[PDB]
Amino acid sequence: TKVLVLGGRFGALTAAYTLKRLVGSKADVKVINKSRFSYFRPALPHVAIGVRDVDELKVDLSEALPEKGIQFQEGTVEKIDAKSSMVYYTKPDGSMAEEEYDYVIVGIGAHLATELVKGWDKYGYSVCEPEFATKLREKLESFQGGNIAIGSGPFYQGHNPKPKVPENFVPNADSACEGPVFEMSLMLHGYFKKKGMLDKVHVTVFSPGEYLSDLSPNSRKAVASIYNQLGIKLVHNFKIKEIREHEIVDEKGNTIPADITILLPPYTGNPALKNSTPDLVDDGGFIPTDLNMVSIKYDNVYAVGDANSMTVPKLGYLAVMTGRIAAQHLANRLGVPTKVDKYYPTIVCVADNPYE
Amino acid sequence: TKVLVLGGRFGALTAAYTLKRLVGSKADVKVINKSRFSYFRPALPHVAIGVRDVDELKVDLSEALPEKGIQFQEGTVEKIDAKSSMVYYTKPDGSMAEEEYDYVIVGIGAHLATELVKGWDKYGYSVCEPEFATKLREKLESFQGGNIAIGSGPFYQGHNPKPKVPENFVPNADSACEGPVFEMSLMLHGYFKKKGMLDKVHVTVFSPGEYLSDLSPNSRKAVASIYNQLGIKLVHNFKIKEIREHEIVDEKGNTIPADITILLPPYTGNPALKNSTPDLVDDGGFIPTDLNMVSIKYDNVYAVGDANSMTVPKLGYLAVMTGRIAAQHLANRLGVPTKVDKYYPTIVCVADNPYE
Ligand SMILES: *Cc1cc2c(cc1C)nc1c(=O)[nH]c(=O)nc-1n2C[C@H](O)[C@H](O)[C@H](O)COP(=O)(O)OP(=O)(O)OC[C@H]1O[C@@H](n2cnc3c(N)ncnc32)[C@H](O)[C@@H]1O
Ligand SMILES: *Cc1cc2c(cc1C)nc1c(=O)[nH]c(=O)nc-1n2C[C@H](O)[C@H](O)[C@H](O)COP(=O)(O)OP(=O)(O)OC[C@H]1O[C@@H](n2cnc3c(N)ncnc32)[C@H](O)[C@@H]1O
Repeated sequence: TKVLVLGGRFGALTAAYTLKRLVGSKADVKVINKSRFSYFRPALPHVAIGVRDVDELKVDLSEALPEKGIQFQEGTVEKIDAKSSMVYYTKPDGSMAEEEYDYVIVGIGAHLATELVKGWDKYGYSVCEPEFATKLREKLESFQGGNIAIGSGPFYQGHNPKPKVPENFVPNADSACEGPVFEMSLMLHGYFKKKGMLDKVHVTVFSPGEYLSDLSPNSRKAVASIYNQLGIKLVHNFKIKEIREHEIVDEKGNTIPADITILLPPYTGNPALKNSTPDLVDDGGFIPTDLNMVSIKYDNVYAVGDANSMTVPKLGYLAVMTGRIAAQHLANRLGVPTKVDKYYPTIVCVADNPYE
Repeated sequence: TKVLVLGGRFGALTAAYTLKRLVGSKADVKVINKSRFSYFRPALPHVAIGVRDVDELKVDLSEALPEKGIQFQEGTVEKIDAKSSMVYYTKPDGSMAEEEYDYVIVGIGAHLATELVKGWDKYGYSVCEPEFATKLREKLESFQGGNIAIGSGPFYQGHNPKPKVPENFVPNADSACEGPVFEMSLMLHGYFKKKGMLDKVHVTVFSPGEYLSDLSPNSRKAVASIYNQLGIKLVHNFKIKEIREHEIVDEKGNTIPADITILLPPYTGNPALKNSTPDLVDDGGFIPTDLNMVSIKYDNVYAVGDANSMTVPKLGYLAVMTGRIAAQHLANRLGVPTKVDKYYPTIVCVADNPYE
């Protein structure tokens, strides 16, 4: 039995390791990732005064994986042909390979559509880009004063076909990961407060839809009250279209002053999935599955983490959860009786609570 | 300067210790508590198979306090005369005393109105009573099968006068502490599942109002979906009036089958506060204050924790937060310049998230 695991982070690594440990030699587990190394840092930076806390885990998939009985091949997936059970990918040398599988576990995540933001190239500061968070660190340090805009881009969620899960297990969100925006807004305030710059710095928070939609209206009004107290402005229904040197523009031509723009780019499906068997994916480019992580159309395709339709918000712990379930269910299929954990929707993002 | 601190738990102890450490000899800090000992266990029990995890902190206020420069007097407060700045209390020997204060910090919490529940005496199982949680442990162990009802009583929240705080800082809730209900329902399911009793045991969860009101409607529907998957019934708008041997009755005559009733009693104001200077307290029996924890009517009265109007939900960490703010603000008043922390509403209970 040959099992291909696509990607190299939360969803992929969890599924690979979990699967190999469960079935051992009953299957060949091979991982295909677009890069040799996978990095794991802290979600949000440590904006402290004169104190920079570096902390990253750097995994070499080529050495870390074989060490566990898992083969590794570096390559960029271009599409999956679910009908013939083939994965097409470009190898480092530029050559195009097409390999077949008995089972595939898709963990290549989603896509941060920075390309949908005019001026991102020249003026953007991303919170989700590796060392892009270093460029921000420096700018925030040398900042004399002015306007700061922090927020996220729209979530191009897919809707059809629908995952085969219980009702209300998948929320509809305008933003894929909004919690980090709240936390960062509070941090930026504390940082500038410690520098006696509250009067020189003006923070605006923007949301593609209603801010923190998992909360009740009162809880949302309460968050708005905190912002008001802290001197933070809130702009709802602002779908970013462009970033200029001193302002940001939405889809309707409206503007927000911003000398520094901190953006969580819009989320769209992974291009490789958009270019796969049309009926494997929904209209967003995500793979709808059942509670066992098995595609609703192809019984030998598993989707984990961000790549799966049901993971809303797009959380790393849901990635780990899904990666584990996919591996347990498959193990049972390969003749190794295993308990398959039950999937749960998150209900609410704990970062909504300021005491967190 | 004489500072009386009423009560002996989260709010009181935090304020006393914080105050004494900040002002030292600049003031006499005396604590008056209805008991000599204060116990601190874990919020929710550990219902494991064959594994009972005992873990409690037992504080002897008479020895622990003096050791920190804080005097201690055991007595049950009967009322506070804010006009004359007197605290009336009954001593253990039955005698009545009254001491004048320059400042008072009220940390006597609220009241669990079990008396409002007919049959509580003979058939109730409380989650908030010390060793009452031991009586439940045994019953749940010897349970052969049947119906279990778990939920909370209504919250008799006060509304006027209103705390002097920013808009939306105080939510209106039908339940004072509902999160523990969700967690316990999930635990009970896991416990009976491990005993292969899911078919023999039927759990119903009841709410005085909506069910986790800090969440959006979808998030609430999602929690309802989880219950449906787990075979747990949910009954909204059920304000408990009576407990019989095999069922519970609400205020409208409706019933829920229950051979075991696990209830978080209704919350009402502390009787001693209901019997105090009428204009010190709101219509619920709680003390409305500003963000510094100072009463809106008497500038030398502080309210912390559950006793304060703004603490909704009624959380121990909000008690600690308020206890600390009251102490810092007072210290400044006593000539010891101190930073006064900013109070924040909780926004959402993290227990709403099943992955928590
Ligand atoms: C951006 C962010 C995310 C976040 C967060 C804060 C920020 C700023 N805070 C979080 C938190 O507090 N708690 C939590 O649980 N999650 C939090 N998140 C989200 C987390 O980053 C994501 O949910 C998580 O990373 C999802 O993991 P998944 O494993 O599903 O996906 P991924 O990390 O994007 O990894 C993708 C892997 O696939 C490889 N890849 C991508 N495309 C290809 C192609 N074409 N071919 C081959 N491999 C591919 C990537 O290289 C990567 O290895
Ligand atoms: C019941 C409960 C509470 C709870 C929880 C789960 C359960 C089942 N889980 C929590 C959680 O996960 N996180 C959290 O932060 N809080 C949680 N809670 C709530 C917590 O129990 C309360 O919010 C907290 O106890 C509030 O503390 P506070 O100090 O404000 O009040 P208190 O603990 O009731 O203490 C009252 C003290 O005052 C004395 N007292 C009472 N009446 C008198 C009179 N008349 N005279 C003198 N002293 C009096 C009491 O003896 C006690 O010392």
